[PDB]
Amino acid sequence: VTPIPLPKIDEPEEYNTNYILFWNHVGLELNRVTHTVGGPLTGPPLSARALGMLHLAIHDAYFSICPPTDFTTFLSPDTENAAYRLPSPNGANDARQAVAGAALKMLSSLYMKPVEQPNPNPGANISDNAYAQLGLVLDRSVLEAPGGVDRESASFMFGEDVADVFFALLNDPRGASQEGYHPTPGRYKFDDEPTHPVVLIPVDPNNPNGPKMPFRQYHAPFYGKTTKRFATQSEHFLADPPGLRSNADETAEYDDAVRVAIAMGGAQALNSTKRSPWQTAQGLYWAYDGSNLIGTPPRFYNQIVRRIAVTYKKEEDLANSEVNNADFARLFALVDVACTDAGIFSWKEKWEFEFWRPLSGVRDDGRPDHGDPFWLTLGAPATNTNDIPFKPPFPAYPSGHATFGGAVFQMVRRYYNGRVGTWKDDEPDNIAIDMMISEELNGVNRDLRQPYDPTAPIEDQPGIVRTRIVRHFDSAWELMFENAISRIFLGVHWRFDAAAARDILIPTTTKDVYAVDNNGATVFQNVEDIRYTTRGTREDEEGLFPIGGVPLGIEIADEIFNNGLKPTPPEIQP
Repeated sequence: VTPIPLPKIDEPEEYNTNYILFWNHVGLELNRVTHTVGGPLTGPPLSARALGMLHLAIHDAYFSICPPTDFTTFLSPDTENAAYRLPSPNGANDARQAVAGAALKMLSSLYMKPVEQPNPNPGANISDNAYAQLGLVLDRSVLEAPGGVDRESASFMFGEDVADVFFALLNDPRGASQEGYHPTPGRYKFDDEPTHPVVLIPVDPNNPNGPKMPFRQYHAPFYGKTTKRFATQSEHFLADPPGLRSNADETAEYDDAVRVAIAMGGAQALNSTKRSPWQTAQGLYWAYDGSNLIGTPPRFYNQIVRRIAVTYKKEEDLANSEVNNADFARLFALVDVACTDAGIFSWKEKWEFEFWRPLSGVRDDGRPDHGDPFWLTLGAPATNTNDIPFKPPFPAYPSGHATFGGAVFQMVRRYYNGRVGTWKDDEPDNIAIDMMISEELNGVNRDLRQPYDPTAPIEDQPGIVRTRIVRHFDSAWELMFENAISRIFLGVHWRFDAAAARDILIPTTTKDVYAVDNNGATVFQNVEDIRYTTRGTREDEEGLFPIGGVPLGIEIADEIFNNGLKPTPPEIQP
C-alpha cells in the first residue's frame, strides 16, 4: 500500500506536543483520509459523531485519573446500567497513557474493518485499500504520540476499557443507511441534484476499474430520527420553512429568498451573479465538503477550536501542563459532543422537511419571471479533484454548516465567557483569532486538470491553485455568522436555512424584501448587531420555534452546557 502523501497542515508544530491536541489531530487525520479513500464514517453528521465519541472517551479516561471539581465524568463508575457504567482505574494513574489507550481503541474500533459480521451490507462498500490507508495513520500515530505509547501499562489498558464502553454505547454502524429512501418530487421537494442526478460507482470497491453501476446518493435519511443522542436533554425543532406547512403563506419571503439565492450564489460568470470576489472567498473558506485531503466541516471547526484553545490557554507549557490538558480535554469534549448533536438534529430536520436546494428551487420554480431553468451555482467545491462543483446529497432546511457552527461556536462562547472577555450569553463575544487558514484557500490545494493521484503529493499535480488567504476574526459570533452565510454565497442554501432573514439581512419598507446595494448585492447586518431572535410556527407543534441552523445549533450548545455535559436520558432516546 503506497501511503497517501498528505499536505502540510497550517498550524504551529507546538500544538501536537500536547497529547490531548495530538489525539484530536489524529482524529482529524482519519477524517480527511477517510474522505480521500472512501472509508467508514464519511459525511458531515457521522464524521462529527466520530469526533464526539473520540473526545468523550478521552474525557472520561483523563478525568477518571485526574478528577475534576466543577463537573464530573460523562459516565459514572457507579452506574448500575452496565451500558452506562464507566470502568474504574483501580490504581492506574497515568493520564497520558489512559488518554492514549482511549484514543487508540476508539479510533481503531471506528476505522478498522468490521470483520465481525458488519463487513456484509454495512461495510460492504469500502475497499481494502481504504482500510489500509486508515491503518497507516493509526499505526504511525502510536509512534508519533508525544511521550510515547505504552500498551502494557494499566493506564493504557484502562483507557481502552473506557473506549470500549463508549463505542458499544454510542456507535451507530448502519446510521447513515439510505436503504428504502426515495425522494417524493413536487414543489419544495428535495430530489436528485440536476447537475449530478446519478453517479456511476464500481460494482466492487476492491475493483475500481471494473464494471460500474448507477448510484443515487441520499445521505443518512434516517440517522436523525433513529440515532442515539449524546448529551441533549430534549428534542429540538425548527419553524416550518417558507412555503411549507404553517408557513406556506410566506410567499413574499420565499420569492425574495429565490431572488437573493440567484444574485448571491450563482456561478462566477453568470450575468445574474452579484456576489463579490470577497464573498466568494467567504463561501469557499467554510466549505470542507468531504473533499480529498480535506474532509468534512467538523474537521475545520476543530482546526479553528485548536487555535482558540492554544491562544487562550492558562499556561504557556503545552507539553507538561495538567491545567492545559484538563482545559483541552473538557473543551473538546463539550465542542465535539455539541457538534455531534448538532449533526443529529440538523439531519433530523433536514429529512423531516425534505426542503429542496436552491439550484432545484430556482430551476423548477416554474414561473417565467421568477425562476431560471438554467441557473448554475458557485457550488460546493470539489477540491483536489477534476470534478465539477456540486450540491450536497441531502435536503436544504436547515443548513448543516449553520447548525454545526451555531453549536460549536456557542459552546466556545459559553466556555470562555469570563476568561477571554465578558458578554451576555446571547450577545457578541471578543474571542478573536488570527492567522487562521482554510485548506480550501491555502495556496496548496487545487482544482485539478485530471483525476487525483493518491500516490503523489498534491503540489505535483496540475491544477488551478486556491489562493492562500490568511484570516483574522474578531469573535466566535463572527465565525458563527460567516460560516452560516458561506452557504448562501455558494448557492447551496436559502437564507432561511442559515437563520431568519430578519436576523441577518437589512430590512426595507417592503415586508420580507431585504436591502441590496447599487449592484443588486444583498446587504447584511453588522455582526455586532446580529441577534437570532426571530422565531416561527410549526404545523405539528404549538408555540414558536427557531428558524435556520444557527439558532438550532445555539440552543443545542446551551442545553448541553447548562446540564454540564450529561448523557441524554435513555428514556428519551428514539
